[PDB]
Order: sequence, then structure tokens, then C-alpha cells
Amino acid sequence: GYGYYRTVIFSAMFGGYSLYYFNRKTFSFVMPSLVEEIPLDKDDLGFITSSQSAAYAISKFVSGVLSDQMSARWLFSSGLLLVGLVNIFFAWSSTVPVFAALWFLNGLAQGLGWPPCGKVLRKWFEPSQFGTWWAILSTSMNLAGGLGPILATILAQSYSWRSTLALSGALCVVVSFLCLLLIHNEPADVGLRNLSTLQELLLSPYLWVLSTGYLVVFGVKTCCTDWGQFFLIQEKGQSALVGSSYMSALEVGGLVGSIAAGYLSDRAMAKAYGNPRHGLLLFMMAGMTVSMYLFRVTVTSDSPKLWILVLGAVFGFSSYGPIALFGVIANESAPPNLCGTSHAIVGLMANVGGFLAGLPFSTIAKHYSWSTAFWVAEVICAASTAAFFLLRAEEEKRKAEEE
Amino acid sequence: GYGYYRTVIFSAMFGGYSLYYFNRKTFSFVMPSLVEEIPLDKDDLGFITSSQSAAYAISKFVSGVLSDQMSARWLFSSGLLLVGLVNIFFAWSSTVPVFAALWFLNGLAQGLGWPPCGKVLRKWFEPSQFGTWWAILSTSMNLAGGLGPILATILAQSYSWRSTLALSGALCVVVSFLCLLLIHNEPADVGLRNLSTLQELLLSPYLWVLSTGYLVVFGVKTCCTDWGQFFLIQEKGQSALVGSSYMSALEVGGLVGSIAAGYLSDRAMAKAYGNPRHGLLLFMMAGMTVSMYLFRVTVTSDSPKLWILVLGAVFGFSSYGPIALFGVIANESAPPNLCGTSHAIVGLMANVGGFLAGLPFSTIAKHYSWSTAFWVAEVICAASTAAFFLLRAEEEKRKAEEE
Repeated sequence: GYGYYRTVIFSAMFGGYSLYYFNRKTFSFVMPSLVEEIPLDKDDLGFITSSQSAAYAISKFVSGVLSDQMSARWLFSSGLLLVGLVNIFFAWSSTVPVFAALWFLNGLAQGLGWPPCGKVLRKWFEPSQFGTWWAILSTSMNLAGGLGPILATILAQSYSWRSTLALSGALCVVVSFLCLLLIHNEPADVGLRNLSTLQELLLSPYLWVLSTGYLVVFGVKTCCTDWGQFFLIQEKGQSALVGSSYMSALEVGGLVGSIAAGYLSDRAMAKAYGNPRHGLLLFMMAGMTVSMYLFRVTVTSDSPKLWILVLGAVFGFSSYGPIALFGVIANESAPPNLCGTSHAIVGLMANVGGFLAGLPFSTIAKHYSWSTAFWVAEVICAASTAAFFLLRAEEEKRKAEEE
Repeated sequence: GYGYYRTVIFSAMFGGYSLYYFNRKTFSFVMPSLVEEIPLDKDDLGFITSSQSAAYAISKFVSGVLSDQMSARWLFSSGLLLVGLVNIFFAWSSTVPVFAALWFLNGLAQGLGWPPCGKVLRKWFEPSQFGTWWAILSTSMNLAGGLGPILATILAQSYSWRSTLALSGALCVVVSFLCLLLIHNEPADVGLRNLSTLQELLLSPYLWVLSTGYLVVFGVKTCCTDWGQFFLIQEKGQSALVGSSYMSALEVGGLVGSIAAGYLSDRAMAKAYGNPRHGLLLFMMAGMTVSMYLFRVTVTSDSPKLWILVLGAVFGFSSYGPIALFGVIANESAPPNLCGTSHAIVGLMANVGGFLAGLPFSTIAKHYSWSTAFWVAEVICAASTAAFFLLRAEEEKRKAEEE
């Protein structure tokens, strides 16, 4: 069949990338038993996570470029196999430089995992159904992060942490061979109807304007997601429960934002003057700017908890959503032989925006104020969003001048 | 004439890149007057230098790729003009986030400076004279770092620090217009005899084996240059004078290593079975491995100061030298329309090796020992160097099998 192989491959990629993000954060999930068995300094823990972050930052770009030419099935399954073998080796090992070297190799394979899912979603799902299944496969990450600490607590209650990571690695080995058996790269590999130069991709201005948009939106995400609790504790007198519930409501709004961004974007593609995935994208960046303004101005010590959770969920709907849409458009606006390169350049701008939003935002927050820092992030977001509204208005004027 | 325009353009690039590295480190040179006028935390100083380091890391690659297509004269002079305008704006400004934003823009333009010098040295100097003038133009950086604190002390004694950076920025503006007037891109732009795809460059294995060699050599450089004083204070009982004089002798040996690497490499190109710039390169990586072995084993608390300065100078001759040769070969083994891309990928591996050698080497040093950490770096260096000797022996066997 056609939809049969579609749902078999999507369930295989769902389970595979679920075990990917389960092993992207397994050390963070198993941290209490590991620090109970052997003492590790917090600088060592931050270094192990930072080595994974640097390896995953490199391996996003390297995996996109290498997933352009190589087959997506073997590359996905080989990465998940390396993930499993790394977690087995992590269960065998008992020291911090070997923990960091193995977790660096895990960061490499975690980067190796996703651009095959992007290539297979592009080959199997038409653009009327590409965004919503992109969104479901990207909230496989959210399901893995939700069932991570729960299964970590269950396996720490029942088993040791050694056997927990050994069973996680063995499960990722078995599911890597199952994703090698189940996933197919294109419908031409079975017998179904299968549905430019790299300099032309790099010299295309739409890739770079999408790149700067993803820079701004992921920087705003990283700013608020890393410093919203600090903005509510230190300046506006909110409790730690309010900041923690703000982050939880922002993540719930982000789940809803990814899913609704994919579905409403595919509804916009189906009902259709430019890319139809922009009418949700720019309206939702404008909603992100409105949520930042309402969160910076109207939140006070006397603000109701319901209103600050509403602003958290509205920002989560409006920041995770445009990032999911930038992933969809970056995989989609490129040619099929260069789509991993486009999504890889977008992930490179994720790394640039994460750097620009982590530490310089803390410096603007330390020297001026927290409100002045989020005002700077709001000025960047509002200026960029108004610039994109001017760009789509200018493109509509150009397309009117064509006809 | 021909040699007349050659020496005019080389003196112009010498003065220009000298003012580049003078303004890459002017904040580090003017630090005492700046912290006397306004108090800055050491985290803020490390953040300003780290923002320059990240911007320079990005701008190496971006400037190589953009110096492939764009003209080298305008790009060099525009970068030096942005350097001057940034230092003037830095003299006008009086706060830490604006210091960091301007110094980020300075890191961008400092990255923008050098790949035009690489392109112009490739267009004007033949390969029998390319390496030695590469070496002299790269020790313009050493001359700038040597005359940096001296002129900083003189201008802090005579003038303020505001007017010091204002005169530095004004001098870089004037010298940017002079480097726009004096430098020429190619000999065809005057009337003299002027002497492949990017996928073919990326898929070439020689670029990637040169890439991994530069990874190893710059990692070994960064390891010993950042942790030799720590290896001599904490483990081997040497004084702080011995560690400081070790770093000074390693930098003097590095000056000699860059100059002698360029000159002996061009002598090897002139006397000539493979690239003739390898017989010095691999012998000198082997000398780097021998210097690391003799520094790890034979240095003790009872070691003479002359012997440890000899090992510092022998490592400096043998680590800065292969990095200068990797720069020469990366600019040279690529086609002239893609040479900045090759040197940009090599600078990307400078960033990867700097990350891999800064903090994980500190972790191996903290958990095992300092001697075990430099033993790990020595194992990486010796394994890589023996692998390159096996590669050139295998290539000589292949070229014997051809004829």
C-alpha cells in the first residue's frame, strides 16, 4: 500500500527519534543515582552536558550536509546504533573524562539522527501533509522528555543506573535494527509513485532571510526560556512556584504551538502569492512580540497567576511555533537534494542565536536591568517581525507588478 | 614594475594586518586605564574577550567564503575601516554591553581582515615565494603583539585611554583608505602577467586530511600554550618564573618556527612525488612529538632552566611551524577561486581544536593527572603524526605503482 508504508515509516521514525531524545538526556535523567554512586562536581556535569551541546551543534550541520547525499535509512539507523553503543559504553565506564568522551560521541549521533527524519518526511509526505507530521515527529521529542524522568524514576526504583543505561542502549540497538528494517527512503525504493546546485542554495536570498528570522526567533526563545524565571524572581517579586509554573505553561504552550503550527500551516498549504506557510508564521511572530510586550509591561507583583500563565502559554504557542515552521520551510523551500543543507544552516543559526541569547543577554540584564534586557530582546523581535511584514508586503507589491 | 607593486602591496598588507592585530587586542592592552576609569568585573572582561573570540571564530569562515567571490582589496580595507570605526565607537562608549557589542563587531572585522591577505599573496607571489611572505605577513601579528603593550604603556603615560583608542581607530581609518589605494588584487588589474567546483573542494580527501592534521596540531598548540605553566607549577615543582619564561621561549620559538617554516618550505618548493611542503611539515610534527615526550618525561624539579627553555623553543618551532604550513597549503592546494574556502575550513578546525584542547584537557588534567593529560595529547599527536608518515609512505608507494 501507500498509506500503510507511510504510517509504518512514521511509527518507526517516531519510536526511533523518541529513543534519540531519550538518550540525548539520559545522563540528565539518571543524575541522582550517578552522583550517589560516584561523586561528580557540578562543573563536571555542566562540562559533560556542554560537550554534548557542542557535539550536537556540530553534528546538526554535519548531519544535514551528509544526509543530503547518503541514504536516510542507514544514516538514521547507524546514528541510533551509535547512540545505543555509546549508552552501553557509558554504563560500562566509571570516570568523568570517559563519560565526557562517550557523551561527546552521543552528541555526534544525536545530531546524526534528525536530518534523515527530515529527508524521509519530505520524500513520503506531500506539502499538504508535511508540516503536521513534521510537528508530530518533533513532539516525539516532547514525549521523550515527558517520559524521561518518569521512566528514569521507575528504573532507578527497580534497577540500578548501570543496568538502566545498559537497557536503554540495548533498546536503542534493537530499535536501530528495527528502523533499518522498517524505514524506507523514498516511495521509489518500493515501487510506488515517487513524489539545483549548492551555490544556488547559498546564494538564494530566501534561505538567508529565513536564516535571520530563525536567528531572531530562536534567540527570543532562548532568552525567555532561560531567563523568565530570573525575570520573575528578581525584579517582579513573583515566587519560585510562579516561575516554575511559568516555564511549565510555556512548555505546554510550546507543545500546542508546534502541533498547531504544523496543522494550521498544512491547512494554509491546502487552501492555497508567496509561500502559504507565512500567514501563520508572521502572525505568530507578531503574537510572540505582543506576548513579550504584555509580559514585560503588565506583569507586576500584584498580577494574577492565571494571567502570567496565559502569557507563558501565548509565548510558548508563538515561539516554538515559528521555530517548527522555520524547520518546515527550511526542509521544504530547498530542493530535495539540498534540503538537509538548508535545515543544517538553520541549525547553525540556532547555535548562533543560542550563544547570542545566553550570555550577552545575562550581561545586559546584569548591567542595566532585567526589564531593559527583555526590552532589548523585544526591540530585536519587534524590529525583525515588522521587517518581515514589510518584506511580505513588498513581495505582494512585486507580484502585483508582475501581473 | 612587478617587484615594485609586489613590495608596495606587501608593505600595505603588513601595515594593515599589523593594525588589525593591534586592534584585535587593544582592549587587552589598555585594560589597566579602562579598569581604573570604570570598574569592570573579571567575568565581564572575559565575556568581552569571549565575544570577540566567538565573532572572530565565525568571521574566519564567513570571511573566507566571502573573500572567494568578492574583491580582496575592498574587503580588507572595509574590514580595517570597520575596525577603526569600532575602536572610535569604543572610545566614545562607557558601558559594558556596548563594549561587548562593539567588540563583537570588532571580532567580525578582525575575521574579515586576513583571507584577503591570503588571496592577494596567492595572486601576487609564486609558490616558490608564497610561504615565506605568508610567514612574514603572519608575523606582522607577532610584531603587533610585541609593540602592543609598549605603545599602550607609552600612550597611557602620555594620553588618556579614550584618546588612545580614538587615535588607534583614526589610524586604522587612514590606513584602511591607504590599503584601499595601495593594494591591488591581481597583476591583471594593472597590466602585468597574471600568474573547479566547491563540491569538488569539499569532496577532496586532501582538504579533510589537512583538516584533521590542523585539528591535531592546533589542539596540541592550544594544550601546551594554555597549560604548560600549569604543568610546571603544580606537578613538576618549577617556579612561576620558569613557567613564564617557558611561555616566552615557546613564543620566540614560534616566531622562529613560522619564519623558518615558510622559508624552508619555499626552499623545498624551489628544489622540487607529492606536495614538496610536506617534508618539512611532517618532520616538524615529529619534532613536536619528540618535544612533547622530552618535556613530559625528562623535565623534573631538578631540571636545568636552559633545558626547559630549549624544550619550549623546540616545541614552539615545531607547533607554530606546522600551523603556518597548514595555512600555506590550505591557501595553496585549493583552486584560486576556492582558496579562501579551504583556509576557512582550516580555521573552523582551529575553533574545533581550541574547544577540544581548552576544557576537556583541563578535565583530564583534573581527574587523572597533569602528566596523564599531556600524555593523552602526546598519544593523539604521535598517533596522528605516525598516521601521516604512513600516508605519505603509502602515497609514495602509489606513485611508484603508477610508474
